[PDB]
Amino acid sequence: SERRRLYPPSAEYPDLRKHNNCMASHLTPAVYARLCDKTTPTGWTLDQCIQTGVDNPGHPKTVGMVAGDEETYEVFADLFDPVIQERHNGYDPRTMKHTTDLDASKIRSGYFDERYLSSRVRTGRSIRGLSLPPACTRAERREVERVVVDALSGLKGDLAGRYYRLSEMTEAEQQQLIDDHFLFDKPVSPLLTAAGMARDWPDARGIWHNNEKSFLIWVNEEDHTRVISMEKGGNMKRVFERFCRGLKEVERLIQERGWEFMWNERLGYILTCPSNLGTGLRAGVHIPLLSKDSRFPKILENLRLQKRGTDISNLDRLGKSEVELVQLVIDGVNYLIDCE
Amino acid sequence: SERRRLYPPSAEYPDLRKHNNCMASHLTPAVYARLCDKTTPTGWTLDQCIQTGVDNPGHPKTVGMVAGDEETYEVFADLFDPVIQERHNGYDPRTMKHTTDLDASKIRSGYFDERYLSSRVRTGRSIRGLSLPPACTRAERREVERVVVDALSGLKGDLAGRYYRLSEMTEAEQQQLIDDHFLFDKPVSPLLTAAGMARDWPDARGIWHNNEKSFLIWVNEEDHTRVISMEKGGNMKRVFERFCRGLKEVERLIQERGWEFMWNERLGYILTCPSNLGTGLRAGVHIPLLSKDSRFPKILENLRLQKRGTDISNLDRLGKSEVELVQLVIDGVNYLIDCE
Amino acid sequence: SERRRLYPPSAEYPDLRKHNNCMASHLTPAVYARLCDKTTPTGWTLDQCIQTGVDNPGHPKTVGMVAGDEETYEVFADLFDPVIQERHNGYDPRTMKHTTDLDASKIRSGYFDERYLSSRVRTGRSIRGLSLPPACTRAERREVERVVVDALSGLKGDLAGRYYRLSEMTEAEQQQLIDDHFLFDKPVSPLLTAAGMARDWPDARGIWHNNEKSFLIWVNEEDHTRVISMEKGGNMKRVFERFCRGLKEVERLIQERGWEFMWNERLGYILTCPSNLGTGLRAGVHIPLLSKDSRFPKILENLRLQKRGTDISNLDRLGKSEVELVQLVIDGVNYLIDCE
Amino acid sequence: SERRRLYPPSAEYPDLRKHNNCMASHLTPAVYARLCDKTTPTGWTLDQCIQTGVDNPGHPKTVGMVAGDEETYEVFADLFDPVIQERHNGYDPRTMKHTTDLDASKIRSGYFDERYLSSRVRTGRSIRGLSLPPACTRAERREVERVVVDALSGLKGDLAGRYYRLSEMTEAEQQQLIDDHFLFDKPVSPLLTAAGMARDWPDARGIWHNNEKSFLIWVNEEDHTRVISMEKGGNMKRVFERFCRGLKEVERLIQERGWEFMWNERLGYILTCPSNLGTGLRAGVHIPLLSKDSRFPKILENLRLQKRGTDISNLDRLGKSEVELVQLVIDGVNYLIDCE
Amino acid sequence: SERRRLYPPSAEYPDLRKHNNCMASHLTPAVYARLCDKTTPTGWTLDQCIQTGVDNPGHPKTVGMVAGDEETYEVFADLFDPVIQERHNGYDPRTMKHTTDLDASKIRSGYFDERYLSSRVRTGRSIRGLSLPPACTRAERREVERVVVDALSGLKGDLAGRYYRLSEMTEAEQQQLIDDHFLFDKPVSPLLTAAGMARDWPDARGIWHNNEKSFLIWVNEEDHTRVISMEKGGNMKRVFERFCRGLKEVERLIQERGWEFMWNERLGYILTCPSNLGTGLRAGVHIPLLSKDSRFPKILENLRLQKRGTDISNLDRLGKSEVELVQLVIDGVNYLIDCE
Amino acid sequence: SERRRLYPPSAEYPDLRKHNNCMASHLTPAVYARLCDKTTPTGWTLDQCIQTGVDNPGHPKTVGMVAGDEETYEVFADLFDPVIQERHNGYDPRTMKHTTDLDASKIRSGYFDERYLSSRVRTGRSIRGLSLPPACTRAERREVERVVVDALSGLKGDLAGRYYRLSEMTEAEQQQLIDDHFLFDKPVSPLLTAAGMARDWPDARGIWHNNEKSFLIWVNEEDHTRVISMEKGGNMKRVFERFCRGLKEVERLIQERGWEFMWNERLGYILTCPSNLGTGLRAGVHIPLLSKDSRFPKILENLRLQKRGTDISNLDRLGKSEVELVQLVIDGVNYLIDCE
Repeated sequence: SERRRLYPPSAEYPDLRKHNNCMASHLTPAVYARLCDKTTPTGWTLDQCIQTGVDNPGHPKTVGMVAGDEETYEVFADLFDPVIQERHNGYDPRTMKHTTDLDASKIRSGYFDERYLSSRVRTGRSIRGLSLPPACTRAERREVERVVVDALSGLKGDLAGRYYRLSEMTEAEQQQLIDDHFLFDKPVSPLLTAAGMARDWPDARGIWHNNEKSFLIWVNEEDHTRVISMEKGGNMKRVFERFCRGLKEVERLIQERGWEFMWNERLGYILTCPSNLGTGLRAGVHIPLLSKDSRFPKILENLRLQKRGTDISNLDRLGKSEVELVQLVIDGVNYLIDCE
Repeated sequence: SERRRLYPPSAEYPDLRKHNNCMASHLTPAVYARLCDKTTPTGWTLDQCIQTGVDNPGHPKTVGMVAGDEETYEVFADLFDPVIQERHNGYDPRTMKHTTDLDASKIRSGYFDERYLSSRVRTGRSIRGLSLPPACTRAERREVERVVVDALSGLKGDLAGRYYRLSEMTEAEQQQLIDDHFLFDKPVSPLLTAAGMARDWPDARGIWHNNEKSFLIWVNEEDHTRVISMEKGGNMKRVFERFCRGLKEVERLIQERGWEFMWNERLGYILTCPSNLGTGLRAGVHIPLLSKDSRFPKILENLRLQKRGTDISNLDRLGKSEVELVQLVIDGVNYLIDCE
Repeated sequence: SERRRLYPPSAEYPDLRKHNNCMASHLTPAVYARLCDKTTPTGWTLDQCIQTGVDNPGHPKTVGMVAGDEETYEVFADLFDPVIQERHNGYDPRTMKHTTDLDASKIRSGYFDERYLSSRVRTGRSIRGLSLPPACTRAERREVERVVVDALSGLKGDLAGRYYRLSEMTEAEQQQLIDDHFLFDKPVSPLLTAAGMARDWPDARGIWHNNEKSFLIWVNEEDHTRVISMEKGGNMKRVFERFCRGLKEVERLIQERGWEFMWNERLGYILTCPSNLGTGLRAGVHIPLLSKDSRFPKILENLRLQKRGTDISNLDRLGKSEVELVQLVIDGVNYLIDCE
Repeated sequence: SERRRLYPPSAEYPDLRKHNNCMASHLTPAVYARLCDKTTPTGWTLDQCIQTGVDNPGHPKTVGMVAGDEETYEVFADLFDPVIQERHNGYDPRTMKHTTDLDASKIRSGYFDERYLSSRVRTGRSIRGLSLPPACTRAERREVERVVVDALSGLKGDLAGRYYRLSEMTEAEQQQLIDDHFLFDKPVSPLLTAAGMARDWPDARGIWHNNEKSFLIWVNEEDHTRVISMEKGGNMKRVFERFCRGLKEVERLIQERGWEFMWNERLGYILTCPSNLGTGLRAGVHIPLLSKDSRFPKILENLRLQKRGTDISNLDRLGKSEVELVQLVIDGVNYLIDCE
Repeated sequence: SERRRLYPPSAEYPDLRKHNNCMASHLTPAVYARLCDKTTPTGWTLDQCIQTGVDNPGHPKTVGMVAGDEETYEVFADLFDPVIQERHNGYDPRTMKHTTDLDASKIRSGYFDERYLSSRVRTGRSIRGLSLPPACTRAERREVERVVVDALSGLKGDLAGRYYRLSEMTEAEQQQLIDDHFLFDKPVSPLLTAAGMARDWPDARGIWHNNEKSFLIWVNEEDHTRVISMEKGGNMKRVFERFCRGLKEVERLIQERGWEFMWNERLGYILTCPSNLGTGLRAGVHIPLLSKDSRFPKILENLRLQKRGTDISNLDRLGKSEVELVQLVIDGVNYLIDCE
Repeated sequence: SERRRLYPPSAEYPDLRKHNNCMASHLTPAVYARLCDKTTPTGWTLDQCIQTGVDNPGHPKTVGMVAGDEETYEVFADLFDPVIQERHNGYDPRTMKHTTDLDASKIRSGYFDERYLSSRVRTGRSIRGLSLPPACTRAERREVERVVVDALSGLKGDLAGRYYRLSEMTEAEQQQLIDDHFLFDKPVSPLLTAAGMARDWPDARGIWHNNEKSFLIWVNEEDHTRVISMEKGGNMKRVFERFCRGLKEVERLIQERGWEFMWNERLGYILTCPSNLGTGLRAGVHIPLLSKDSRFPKILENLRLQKRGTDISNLDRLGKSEVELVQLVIDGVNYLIDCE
């Protein structure tokens, strides 16, 4: 009968009395009740979005939310928008627009001292029309892999390379490349296992790298693609130039076959983790007189510069362009080399 | 979304831990879970059937079920069939068939001593295609009243009479006729108010009686119709003859306009209360040396005779015909007049 | 447009070229293509059933299947039936029926030497109408917890006890009871984490135990309930008697409120893991001259007896009744005490 | 809302207390209530079937029923079958099958005296896939006309002729041909105007006749087609031979383009009036010593011979073949010529 | 199940890496993905529109697109509009409107030297409500033929003529009239065959011409109709006058029976090929001192004049009216006769 | 409105008055009207099946039908079954079953004289779950190509080879391989072009051949696959052995990834052309004193042996096994070598 009553939405409300994250502080009963009936065309729902945060309370701050497809950020905008704004310290997606500028011809200077190890640029791209890793089926994941492999087969010159499937390579070489940061390990992190991003591992997961081992692409690990440009030394200019030309070539080759990267003006490039929205760029370096000092966290914070276990990196991804991302990093490290 | 979960049927199961009736002993969790999704074409559901029993626990035994239409007894047969069988001491509706025989020409003898007050025969009929009083709307109730009034307008001879609407007549004459048993009162019994049989009172409720005040019909009180033949004395033969000829005339006149009484072979005439199924007949008389004796309940029970506050009546309605009903009553009272 | 083509079912077929389990040997392309479109009324699908096996290849043998509700075993019978038959060494669900006999009055003898530690009997039950832990929502899990708690509140006498919620008890006492086998830990096993049985932990998960710490019930850990009867020594007679009376009382109390355990004649009591179907019983003891000998595995296998890290238990759950289960264990251990 | 109540079917029951038809005596409240909801795929309903009989009560006996398409006789079989059986004096459509035999090579003798005017054989056919005249739209009627005209354009030899549209020809020639029985008039009979068979007159109504004025076909007047073979004299042999060869040629030419006549084994050729079912044949002549005598109706009735205003025709159409129809007429008239 | 994933629209994107046409340069992945799901009410889709271009790459430039009905140009406007604008050198359908002026009374002068062979004016029309030749069924094509034939039967005077069906006439006369340009041939170009415009040939394809072979109509070859006015000499005045009066008469006669030509203000007369939109007019003549000269292509291009194998015709059909078309041709040829 | 009338099925009936094929003689108006509403799940209809025969009348006998998917032969069985029976001289699919026996270990003898050129064995296979070439989309065709290429990549030993895409190879080598029968040309045959089997050429069409040029596979030309085993000489045994082992290896490798060949017991291997059903095998040789004689066409007819332009082949495909096919050919040619 149609007279049977459904469970009220408040009966499904998560118990967040001991959680501390943006999801916990921005998921109110009104928002949960409003967004619980809604779903994306591919079937992604609010509970699947928030299951990561609910399962992992964390510590007093990760996002704990993922998107199943491109439409999610539009369907569940009332939930992601405050998180996107608070995580990126000011960027309101509804008000301001994001400008994408991958043209590296406008960079000024930038070269780290060789005494100071490896320079790395990383982004991530998703293929429009295919579900994101949290929601993708086996067929969609295989389609992503096929599209990426066929596109990368057309790379020529210094960008020529080979695709290495995880299922067909040994674990010893896998661990060796992981140590050399030329492979991604089986992600046992509960933050993504609860997200459903480790299903069917290692089917349709592989790596594509050029012969010089300087242009790295990770397929279906955390996003559809993870473009990495790496080099040893402090020649940030060459790394960024190769990164930009490789991204342009890859995009041209994917649109040759009719595929596009997910991208909108408001949010930029669409990725699974809302903290990776915008450009998804992470220009990093490996590099100790300014390690014991207690003012070093203060100056890195004031420089908009990120630091973690050895890995100097950035903070923002939305609002400011990729060239400005490296521009902040090179000048931020420039003020650090002088202090020695 | 379609992934929202409904309340499980066991969550709606009534609390019958302090109830004592056929509903309490025959409504098991399996039956309730099986029958809760089902509904009649007019929208009648199991909860509406059992609300009367749930609201009124009773005392250690009424039925506590009502039917909203004709299809109910077919849709919810798994619930009513054990109740119909236990209430009528053996009649299994699924196995045996009910035979209707209103032909009064096959009666033998029957006449009560004039010293021993008033003889009464009562049945009830429902018009096919219209919802029963528990589920009928205002339009359906008015349609029932119109059909009955137009049919009864064609009665001629000793059966000629007039229709008296309750809403257009005074309460004093109403109470007078109630005392003379020539009217039904505003039913304040909770066993039917909880059934929804007092809605919109007294709209579309009226009474039709002949000039001699011997043929009485009650409209929309407890069933669609309640045909009553009454006389003063012990001339049961004349009362039953008038009853049968009046029922035949009424049926012929209703089928002249295209309406039929609800009736099936398995259950007989369909009425709201399952205890009234079959023929719905109650041949009653008003009648004390056999009042103080404690064996009088025993002999009335052994005679298949029911006695209540001043009234001699019957027990069974299904399985045995209307002629047999009066046959049992006249012979049952015959063994009672001799004892004096 | 409806002229767009879906992905063929063979495009979603899992890559099982390295797996070694019942899933790998019984999931053929024909079966996968036939069962791909089907789904249970609650939305459970074949991919959700087989995700556990696909994600965890195992070693050369677990089942790798889970059920989302009661209808799964009927909807996906073509997949589970060969697995149920091969796992339980011969029991064909389609042909043979399962008989449930929890009456402990028919047990003959049974008493282990006190020199030989603890006796334990365990089963598991699921509440009909509510989804299984792999597919249950937060509301359904809370409903299960509420039903179990309200039922167990009515236990009286020796069976009287208290409910202890995991979310409201400290981790120190949790670990202490885990060591004493009076609690279940956060299940970090990848076999069930990939099944979705650790979602929203520890919401709606708790433990109910009597004052004497002999009747244990685990709520929403692996099944809806996990009834445990435990005692120190070798008096399996008392343990099984308490187990049977407690199960009878719990079933009566849940049926008072309108809830039933999932149960059908063909499969018995319905549980999430197909290896636990039938009775779900595991009568075990904790107990070394027969440890270094290499014939000890042979005699335990020939005795239909399962031995693991300290624990002596059984193998089968389907086809043979609970009384026969303990009878096998007591006689099996009896032949082991003599060898010393 | 879906809780609004429909009018009960008995509220739509026609008032037949003054009618005397086969419909009046065979339309009971049970049948009307059962058949009220049903409808043919083209939308024909029971009320449209019985409107002809209801509007024209008649005199104490026409059928008063029509069919809107081929499916009607199957959808409303419970209504038409008793009428078909009673009208055709015993032929039960449900049990008996109709055999069609248009082969005229098996006729024996047959020739009327030239002193005794005109010989006529008439049938009617309906094109499968197109609605009958009571229910046909303008497009369907035009399609019928186009199919018939294109088929008849292929007739060669003595069967060659021309199609004469009613709308494009004068009323004077129309009346002249009507008097000569070479045209059908504007049908003003209320027994078909109430049936909806005069809509859009004279659009798509025409007549096709051969040059010799011996093979006549009427299009869209009462049925889709009305094949008439006519000649002056008593040479019924030649008339029937021409009739049969013309029908065979017309059928072959319509199936050349992919059209078929409506025909089933149980009922034969499907026509609008149930009294015309089976063969639809009417072999008639125009022909006074046996006019004043009162025994003449008796001997025509005993001969299965029908006499009306000047005309000598048959009675039955179902159960007995076309050859037997003319055989009955020629022998019936033969016994009449001798009496002179 | 509805959880199965469809093929992403980019998986169906055509391989245009070798094609060179308006389809190749105007079909982007975004447009294809946006228009993939849309369809016309008759079922026409984008793939059916672009199949002609995809199957025939061409040479470095035809359109390669066809419309299945009138709604196509509205449903797939995002695809056809850039093509309509680029093909017709500037006419933007979205902004500018098309004015239809067939009135030939406004022509000034116009007469070619008899020494310089035949004058021809051609258009094409489609009947509203019937699918275009690429998408029309057999029934729709036959309906088009019937409507055109019935309309043309009413032409009187000089315009009186006869309809000649291709299927019922010999191939020798067909080839003779093709050589005399008084008939069309079976579509053998791969452009028409791949578009689906040769199905069921030659069913429902025919030709209508007046007795003088001066007013030609081609039915169901490339469009629903193709009106041709032809004469020998250079008296384009008479040819255009006859063309105008014939088109007016044909439109009036089709509108008498209730049919209309497809026509909207934005695009004009609707035809299958987008290059024929607007007026669909082609005023051509058959006509060598200006043949060997290399400046002749330059002057014909500068004169908006189109020259092909012997034939002198126009370029544009949208934006400028029919009278302007013939005015351009007569003045264009006038500047060519003087050069001799 | 829903009262609008559809075109009757007979209005869409093809004009077959000048056709001579199994389609013309077996498509009756009743069959066409019955099968016109039906459609396969992928949208294939009867008109698409019969368009090939309708467009190409042929000469007095090809089949003229194709199937769009596997379900077609079941959905339109009433049309294909008589044609399958008449084409294969007696095999009634509804009555008898087809047995598949590719085991070549049971062949006895078989070796043609080296003086007598090249021996060839050919079959064709379709991948279950993907539409046939007449109805396949671009995505389905690309999926077929991907599955076949990935399967054939696993071939090892003498069966190792390379895949050659048509779009990426030159026309000169294409024509050279066509002459050597190591490639299929652009099929310009109107029989298949009208079937829709040349759409998007040459997208997803390629050839796979081993290094020795003895094992040939044609992808997406006429069927999904066309397995060919070829060698020079009369060593039919080696050719058939290689053919059988290659087919077994290919089937095993496709079911490794989860794909199956279309195959049912009644019809055997499912292919587009009904004349290729069953085994689809054609054991051919290239081979003249028995060419001038007029008895030469007769003996091969008595040998169930087909002869065409230089080629010796077979007739039957259904009813008799692949081993029996070559057995008939080798013995049939054996009786031909002796005559010399």
